[PDB]
Amino acid sequence: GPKTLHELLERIGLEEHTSTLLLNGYQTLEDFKELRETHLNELNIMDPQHRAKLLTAAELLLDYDTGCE
Amino acid sequence: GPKTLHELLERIGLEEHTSTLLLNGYQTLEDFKELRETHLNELNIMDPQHRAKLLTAAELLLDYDTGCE
Repeated sequence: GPKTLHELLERIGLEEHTSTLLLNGYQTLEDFKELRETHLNELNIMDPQHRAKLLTAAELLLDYDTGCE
Repeated sequence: GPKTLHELLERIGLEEHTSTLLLNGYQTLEDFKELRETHLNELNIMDPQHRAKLLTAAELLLDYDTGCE
């Protein structure tokens, strides 16, 4: 159960890009839930499947931010 | 905010495979959180980025199942 941005990247297997997110202002799950593919374009994360993971993570974090059932 | 499997697939943009999950026994988020790439191999979801999304969704659903903060 990730509580921080870093942990979330570790969760999905993109901890290789934790710094990428972090440096681009994505320091929290609240930031990462705003992360989009168009943003990965900016972050220069052209890694296709890695993108797909990052986006999906952001998708779910936007709704599943542990805000109870 | 998806409460069901179908909605989750819609969330990540893999509603094309909702039936795939559903038919393979993934009818709930509780099922999908067990969804792995090796499973997509079985579901014949060789769609690389789609896989990546599906897996990430399963990753996050496993921890972020709206079980509060």
